[PDB]
Amino acid sequence: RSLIVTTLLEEPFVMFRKSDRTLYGNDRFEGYCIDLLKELAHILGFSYEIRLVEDGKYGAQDDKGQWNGMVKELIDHKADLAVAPLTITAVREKAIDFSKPFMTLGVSILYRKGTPIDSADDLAKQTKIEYGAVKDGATMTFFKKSKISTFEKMWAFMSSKPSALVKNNEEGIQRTLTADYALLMESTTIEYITQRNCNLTQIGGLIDSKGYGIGTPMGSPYRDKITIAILQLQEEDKLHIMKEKWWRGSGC
Amino acid sequence: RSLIVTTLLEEPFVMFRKSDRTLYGNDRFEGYCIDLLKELAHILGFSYEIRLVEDGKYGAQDDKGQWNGMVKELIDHKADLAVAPLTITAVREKAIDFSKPFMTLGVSILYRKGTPIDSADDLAKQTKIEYGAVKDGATMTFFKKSKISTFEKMWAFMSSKPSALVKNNEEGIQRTLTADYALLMESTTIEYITQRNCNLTQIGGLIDSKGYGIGTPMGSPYRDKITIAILQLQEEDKLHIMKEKWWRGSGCP
Ligand SMILES: C=C(C)[C@H]1CN[C@H](C(=O)O)[C@H]1CC(=O)O
Ligand SMILES: C=C(C)[C@H]1CN[C@H](C(=O)O)[C@H]1CC(=O)O
Ligand SMILES: [Cl-]
Ligand SMILES: [Cl-]
Ligand SMILES: [Cl-]
Ligand SMILES: [Cl-]
Ligand SMILES: [Zn+2]
Ligand SMILES: [Zn+2]
Ligand SMILES: [Zn+2]
Ligand SMILES: [Zn+2]
Ligand SMILES: [Zn+2]
Ligand SMILES: [Zn+2]
Ligand SMILES: [Zn+2]
Ligand SMILES: [Zn+2]
Ligand SMILES: [Zn+2]
Ligand SMILES: [Zn+2]
Repeated sequence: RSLIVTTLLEEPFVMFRKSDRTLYGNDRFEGYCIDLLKELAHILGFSYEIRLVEDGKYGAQDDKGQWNGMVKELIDHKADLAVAPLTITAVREKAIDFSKPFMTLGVSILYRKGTPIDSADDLAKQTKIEYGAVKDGATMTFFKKSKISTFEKMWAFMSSKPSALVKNNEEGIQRTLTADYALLMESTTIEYITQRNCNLTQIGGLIDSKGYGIGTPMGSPYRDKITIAILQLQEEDKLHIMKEKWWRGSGC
Repeated sequence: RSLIVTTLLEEPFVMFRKSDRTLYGNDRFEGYCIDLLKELAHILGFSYEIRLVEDGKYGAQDDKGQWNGMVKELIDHKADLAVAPLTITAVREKAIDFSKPFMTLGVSILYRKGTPIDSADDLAKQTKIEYGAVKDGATMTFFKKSKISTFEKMWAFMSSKPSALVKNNEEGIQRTLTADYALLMESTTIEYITQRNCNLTQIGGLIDSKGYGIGTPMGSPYRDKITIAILQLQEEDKLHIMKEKWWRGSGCP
């Protein structure tokens, strides 16, 4: 029957479609994840209703070990699928069932062009340029629990200045534009921003290796079917075209 | 009880360990996948027995849909785990339960250095340079089902001369060394070969994006446990160090 699909707004994955008419239901949304959900609903033959997550969060754990965001929706069996740039992490995989990744990525640095910073070590060995990440995101949680010396130096920097942690990508991008601040952001979002903001660039390569997956409740019968469908999309280059359609900007 | 682990020999993943004593059991084997297998047993707390797959094949389907190799071992519940460079494909994922990939890779070209070839289009636009892939492998299945014009053209060439398809990576490497032949090989194996034979090189980038996974029987309780352990190993850069250990060589200039 109809699956409840939890998600949230994040360019270019899930966005509100601009129109002169008032949009209702699933017609309100467009983006990479919306196209991916349409492909899956057709290959697997199911209908769905898209519902934005109320708190607008992806999924993090509090002091009592309770989750929030889309991860909490899947745990409480209030949603059947989560289509969003939801990073596959070991701690999240213990709570929900991730499909195999439909997109691979890694953490990198976003900062303005013309800067003596070339790697992550350059940001760690100085203080004039502030840096941070989205609070309670997969990138921040990666640095908080990391044991590599270079990243803990960064975590000490982020944990000392609470301002360094931004609320969302929008605040992080604007602070990179207005102040001497470099945002630790996932590589796929960097590609999107740089082709559209011709003053921002990527600094260094990818420091780690992660992927975006589609969340399901633990034990869901759709997880493996979606995984097989995602793999079929990969082998026929459908995800390559799907990304190129949503990542190309007005050039620089 | 001890989990049966099926595998096969493939450098540098699974190799015979050299020793002055005659080795028995799991002590006979070493390599990337053996190190990965030891870490998983340490994190998940299980014992295991390594058994080389008898037919020496990874896993392919015939016309009737019947499997062979390690994939057949997991289907028939004759092995509990499959630790090897087993490429995650949709057709294989329909038969067994893959863990999430511990290594990402793609299809590229292995060929001699002195050639004005730069991309897959250069191989398609000629016929004197023979090319192919391992028969019944994941790379061959990629070209057979491709709809991109360049990749369809190469598959027609491979289907024309059945000799072009080699039996294994060794025969394909040896043919690349002895003849005017370019082997379509997975990128991880190319990195290993190029650092040791300074006449072979990688041509162009990655044609697709796939990963090596650990196979389990359909419905196995260890699949998600192994996935979580692999994700934990990934977040600590342990798989990166593990690769650099077995992927080093001399380093051709
Ligand atoms: C945009 C946000 C807050 C999300 C997107 N993927 C990560 C996640 O799924 O947690 C977050 C970014 C990051 O942590 O670098
Ligand atoms: C070494 C061999 C024959 C294996 C390794 N992974 C692929 C597989 O799992 O099918 C094969 C290589 C290839 O297809 O080019
Ligand atoms: Cl929007
Ligand atoms: Cl999985
Ligand atoms: Cl502060
Ligand atoms: Cl050997
Ligand atoms: Zn339809
Ligand atoms: Zn339920
Ligand atoms: Zn393509
Ligand atoms: Zn393209
Ligand atoms: Zn260990
Ligand atoms: Zn330990
Ligand atoms: Zn059985
Ligand atoms: Zn069994
Ligand atoms: Zn690394
Ligand atoms: Zn390194």
